[PDB]
Amino acid sequence: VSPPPPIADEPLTVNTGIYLIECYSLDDKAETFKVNAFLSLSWKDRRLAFDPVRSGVRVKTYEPEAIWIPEIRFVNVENARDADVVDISVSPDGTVQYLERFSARVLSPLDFRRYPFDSQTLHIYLIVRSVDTRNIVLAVDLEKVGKNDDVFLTGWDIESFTAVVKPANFALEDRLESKLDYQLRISRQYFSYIPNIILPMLFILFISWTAFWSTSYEANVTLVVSTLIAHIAFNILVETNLPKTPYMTYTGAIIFMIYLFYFVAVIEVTVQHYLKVESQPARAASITRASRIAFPVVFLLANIILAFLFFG
Amino acid sequence: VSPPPPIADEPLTVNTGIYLIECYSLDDKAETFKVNAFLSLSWKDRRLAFDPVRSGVRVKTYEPEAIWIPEIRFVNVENARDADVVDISVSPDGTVQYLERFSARVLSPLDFRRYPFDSQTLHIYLIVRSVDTRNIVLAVDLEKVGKNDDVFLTGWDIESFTAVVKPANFALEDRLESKLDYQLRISRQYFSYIPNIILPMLFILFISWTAFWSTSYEANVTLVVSTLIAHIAFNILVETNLPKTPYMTYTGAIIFMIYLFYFVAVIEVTVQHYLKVESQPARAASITRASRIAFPVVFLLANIILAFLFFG
Amino acid sequence: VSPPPPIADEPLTVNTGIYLIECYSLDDKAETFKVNAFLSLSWKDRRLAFDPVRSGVRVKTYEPEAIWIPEIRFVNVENARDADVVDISVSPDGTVQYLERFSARVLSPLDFRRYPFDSQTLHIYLIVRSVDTRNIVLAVDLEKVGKNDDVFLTGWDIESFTAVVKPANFALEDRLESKLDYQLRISRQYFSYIPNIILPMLFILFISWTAFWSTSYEANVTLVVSTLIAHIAFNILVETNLPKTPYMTYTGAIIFMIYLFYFVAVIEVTVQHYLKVESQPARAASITRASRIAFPVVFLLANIILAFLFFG
Amino acid sequence: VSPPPPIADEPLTVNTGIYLIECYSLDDKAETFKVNAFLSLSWKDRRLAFDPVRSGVRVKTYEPEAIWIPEIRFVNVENARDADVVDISVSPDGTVQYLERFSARVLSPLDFRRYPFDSQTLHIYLIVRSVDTRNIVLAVDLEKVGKNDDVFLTGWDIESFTAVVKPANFALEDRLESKLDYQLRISRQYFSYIPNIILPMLFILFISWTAFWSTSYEANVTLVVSTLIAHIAFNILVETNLPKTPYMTYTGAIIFMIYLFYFVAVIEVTVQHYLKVESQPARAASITRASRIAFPVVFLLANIILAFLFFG
Amino acid sequence: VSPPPPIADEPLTVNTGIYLIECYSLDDKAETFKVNAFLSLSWKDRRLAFDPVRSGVRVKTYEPEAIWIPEIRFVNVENARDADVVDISVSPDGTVQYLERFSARVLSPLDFRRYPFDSQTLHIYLIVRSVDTRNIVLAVDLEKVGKNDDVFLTGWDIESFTAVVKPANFALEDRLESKLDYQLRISRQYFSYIPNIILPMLFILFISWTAFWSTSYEANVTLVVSTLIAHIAFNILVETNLPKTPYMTYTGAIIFMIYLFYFVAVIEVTVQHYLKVESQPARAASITRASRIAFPVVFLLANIILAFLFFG
Repeated sequence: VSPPPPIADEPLTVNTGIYLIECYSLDDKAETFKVNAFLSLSWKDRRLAFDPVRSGVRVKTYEPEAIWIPEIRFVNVENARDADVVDISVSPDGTVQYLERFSARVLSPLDFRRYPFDSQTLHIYLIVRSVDTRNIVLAVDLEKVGKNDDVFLTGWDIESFTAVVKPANFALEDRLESKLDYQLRISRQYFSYIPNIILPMLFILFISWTAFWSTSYEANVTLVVSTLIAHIAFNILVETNLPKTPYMTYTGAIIFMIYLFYFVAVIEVTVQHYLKVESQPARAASITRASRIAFPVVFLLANIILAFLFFG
Repeated sequence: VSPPPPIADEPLTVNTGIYLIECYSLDDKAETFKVNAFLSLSWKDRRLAFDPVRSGVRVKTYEPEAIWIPEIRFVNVENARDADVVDISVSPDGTVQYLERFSARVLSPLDFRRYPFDSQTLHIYLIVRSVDTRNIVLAVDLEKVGKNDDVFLTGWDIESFTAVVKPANFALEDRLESKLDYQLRISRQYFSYIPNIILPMLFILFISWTAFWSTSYEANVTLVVSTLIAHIAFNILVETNLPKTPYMTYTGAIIFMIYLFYFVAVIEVTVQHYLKVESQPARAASITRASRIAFPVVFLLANIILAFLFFG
Repeated sequence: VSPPPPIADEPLTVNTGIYLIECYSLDDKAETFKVNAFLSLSWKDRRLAFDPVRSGVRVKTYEPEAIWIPEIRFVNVENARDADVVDISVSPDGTVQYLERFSARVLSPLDFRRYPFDSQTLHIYLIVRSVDTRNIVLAVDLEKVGKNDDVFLTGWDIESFTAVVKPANFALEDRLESKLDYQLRISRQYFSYIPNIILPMLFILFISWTAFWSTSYEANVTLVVSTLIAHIAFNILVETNLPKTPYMTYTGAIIFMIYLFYFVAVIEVTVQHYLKVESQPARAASITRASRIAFPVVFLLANIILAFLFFG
Repeated sequence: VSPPPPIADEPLTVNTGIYLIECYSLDDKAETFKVNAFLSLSWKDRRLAFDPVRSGVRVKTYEPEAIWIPEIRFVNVENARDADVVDISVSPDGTVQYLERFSARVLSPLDFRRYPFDSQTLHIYLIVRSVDTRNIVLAVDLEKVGKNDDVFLTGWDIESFTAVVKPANFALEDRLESKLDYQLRISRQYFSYIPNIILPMLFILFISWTAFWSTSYEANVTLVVSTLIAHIAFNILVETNLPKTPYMTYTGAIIFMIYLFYFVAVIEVTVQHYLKVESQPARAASITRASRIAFPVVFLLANIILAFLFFG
Repeated sequence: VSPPPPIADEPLTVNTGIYLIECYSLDDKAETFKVNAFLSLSWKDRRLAFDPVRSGVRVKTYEPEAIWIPEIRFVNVENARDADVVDISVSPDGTVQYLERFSARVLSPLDFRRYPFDSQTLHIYLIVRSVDTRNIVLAVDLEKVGKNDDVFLTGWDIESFTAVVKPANFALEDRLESKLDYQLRISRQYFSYIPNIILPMLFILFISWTAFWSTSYEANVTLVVSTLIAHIAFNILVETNLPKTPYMTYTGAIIFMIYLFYFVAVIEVTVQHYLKVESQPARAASITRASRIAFPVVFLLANIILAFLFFG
């Protein structure tokens, strides 16, 4: 409970490291994630410390009592992290080693503009309660920086884990102490999205395109409208895992293009039937033969252009 | 814990400002929203203060102990805000500067009568626990009024942030102290709603309108009824993000008009087939040619009238 | 903490009033509702009071300390109400005025037998912890009875607010103290339910009824079965806001009648086709012409009878 | 806080009774239920009691302080029950009467093998913290056993309420004290399930069976496959209230039988068309006439056998 | 509160056992599970113990006060377990026996690659707060190891319950104490999944395969596309209980194969109609007769290969 000793007149640089233990519940649509980890705090001090004179009499005279505990808080947590003290340790320089285990919810924005093939970057910020009898500074230990015990996140490939200090810039003077930025880069495992979402949609569209080899108006109308119904049903099927998104997405563009193709093919069928009724068979045949080679080429080209737009 | 000093006999005007840090979870259908922010309290006092005689001996003799803390509460919160003290500061006039970080849920009504192109106004009210040894008054600092650190809300354009005092009017005398009103104006980003909701519905309706170029009764019946089924399915698809609304809405009117158009087109098809069977071909042809130009014009006109009704 | 003074040997009649501030979250299917309100407690006493001798020396010698606080509890709350003391006041008769703000969940049964045009009655019960050194009695102040600050509940018309005392009848002697009954009458705003639920169902049924003007068996079968499919889809669409109900409802009866009508019209179509095949054209024609005028009249009559059954 | 007096060397038999006040939220699929009730504890004692010598001087010298409170806990509650002390009372034999109000969640397994016509049996178990200075025994008072104040549970008929003591059999010696078993028998009100679930399914199946009076292959195929689609849609409609069940159910069997009937009728239609094409009209006609009387009889017989299997 | 006595200089081996009482709420898609159980802690000690000299004077001098309580924590729990002390007991060697009841949520990963016929293995880890005045060691009692009181988990067959110690390997020295691993093996009861999911899908596919016995293009197109729609609807019906899975699954493969078969059968129907129109009847007939025997054989073979891939 004693104040930090200002004998050097130099800011108390504090070195800290967060050690991940288990990361689950990446609720995409909600933009949060559960985190269980080990928070390692270890500060340096000179006065009210002890030089090596105890030696074997007292190899490490540990203090159970809470002394000079640097009050650090997350800035992106609705509710303060869980507290569970594990162990304490002192160095022959008087520097205390503290360990704790906690469970938190962190609010980090997610960007789904390339939903199936996207890479996120989860953020955690650290702030320190700055004292008046001395100046405090947060630093990150390069070792102890953070590791995951070879944990795995379901459907994500963890890529790095990096700490970096940065000014608060919170427009408050006593709130200008530099904050810690814990960056966790992840990449989605996209393989199963192909056979689970992409291929059946193309299958339904290809099934509807068969009407360009048929002359029967009734059969063509049934094909195209029933395939539109199947498309809408399949969209209802796959929206359950798609997060709620008020901006343009790769997959949303693809869906819009598919609706537009359905409209254009109903138009083609109607024009062919009208021309046949008004007795222009050569013209009907030419339009349908043209459509045969024209629909898939234009679908391919539009997809290439969409992909070069969304993926650089 | 001491009482405010009544040496001026003049109400203790208290100046306060809420600083936004992160606003998320605008649950539309629920009419609440999560808020994380910094609450800055700073009152003035004359007695039990200190004039500048300490000077360099004590540039700012800060009081860790809680003195003259004005108990302020939100009036529109189910549960009291989180408490996390950050820092304290004193002025050479004895005026204390207090900062805190909190996380709250605020109950604000939302009006979705122009759902895709609407603008909301989130409200936060402040009340003060009024003491008996002195009179207290809440004021808002024009500076420190509130800022968002350039935060962004997903799918919303933040427009202003304004504080304004107003009488409680809570029909209770000791509850007549003027309250603070924090107004946050937002505007929805409507672009993606167009290709996500509006266009495919029109596409299905236009697809159903093709039956006015066909004579086959069976094909016409399949077209119109299958397109009605597709409309109902698409409504099931898009209701998931539409909030539960017990009043008339722009989009609800549009949906009702589309159901009515489907009914009228089944009627047209039936009348054409009946006239053809009863051998009035000229009349059948005239009705269908009329319908060709009559359905889209009436749809356009009704939409113009609906929009001039809902948007002034 | 002192016991009530038994100097009159007469029960301590306590007068109380609940003042509504904000009522939201009327979760119909769950039969609860959030309530934020002001609870005003004010008891009378003679001993350990003070007559008007202080006068201007002490116009109102208020007691911050908690004295003779009547412990009152709700009986229909899963978890005790929130506590937030606001202010205290004393009368020159020694009678204390207490105010508080709270947030509660109240369990009240809802009766949806006339779902679109129903009127509910939310209930709140008050009980008092009865002491042994004196007798306590709960009364309600006619003024201060309760008001809503002109609050509005979304989709409901608030009608009255009435307090009434009634015996507990809880089969326990020390639990026989009369309880307070706070009754809040509300009426649903039914207008938007018409164009949102009722009309499209009738539209689909009328669309299916067109088969009585057609001779083609294939077209008739498509009409009637596709309209049945559309009915089921629309039911899936509108069940999302309908509360889970294990008893007969007006709307449930209507839905059952519509299923039955669909069955009877498939039967009519089949009988007409069978008679035509077996070469009884006059009889087929007579049955279909009869059905033309017979289906809507019987629908109208059944609806009148259903409504006189459910609405007196 | 004093220990029970061992003057008789005989176990302290404790008599208790739970009085129901409000039972709601029977979440079927979750196998829990909310309970609000009054718990009445009343133990007997001889030493540190008082014989009738006070008389009118002290008709009942009540102890506000907590003395000899038997610590009883539920064994089937995730979280301990709510605590709200109401009143206390002493008998001229020194036996204390205690009352409390609580709100709990009880984990009781539900058996849905006869879902529409099933009867459940909710269970509540009581355990007592057994002391070392004396032996304690839990008994149930036949009067005070428990009543419901004529409460009603929505969609359930409450049948009895019975207490019964039974050995723990928890394989722990200090955990061998006999436990109390509170049994609440309920029966479902099945009437509305008939017109809400059962009849429309039969209506769709009967509608599909009409194809045995038609010769047109196209119309027969449309009838049967569209009715299959309607069946699947109606199943989606009614699964919302059906609890998640990993075992065989009466209704699940019925649904499986209906799918099988649909398969067999597509087979019948295909065989009739094949025989007609291969020019065996007598045989086609004989098969279809046979199917006419064979499908409903076999449906009836299978239903009788299913019901005698599931309902003894 | 006293420190463990270091008179042997030998680590304090502590023996513990978890006794299951009720296991429910195996939320598959969430990878957690509720657990209610009895935790039995019993350590050995020599100093500050008592040899058998009390005898009948004090058969077991029990200590109500908390002495030498080994602080043990779960490592895979978001929030610490519930605490409810039941009883305490001492041995004539001074070894204390402790019992407690708790309610926890345990985070264990689930592997659904063989979803209908899979076997899980729920894990619980134990850690011990290691003290500085002595060395502590966690051991598991072979008896008292854990039992379930013949509890049953709905839809799962409990198979074993085994304890095993293992090094932490948490990369922290003071965190290197060996941890306990409680392994609970379960197997799913798959019977009802057959008639509930597997058979109706095959029924719809077999229904679509009938088009290889028909020549009518319109009827064939209706069969195949309506059966595709029914497949999508049935998938919507059965996804509600299937957990969200970002990897390949047996059932997901089966669904993909069924979509592919639907595509190939639309292709077959189109090619037959094209050849008939272009007047190659022998070739059309040969292709359709080939398809008759070729579709089911290839379905069978692909299923065998899929099953030998997913089940060794």
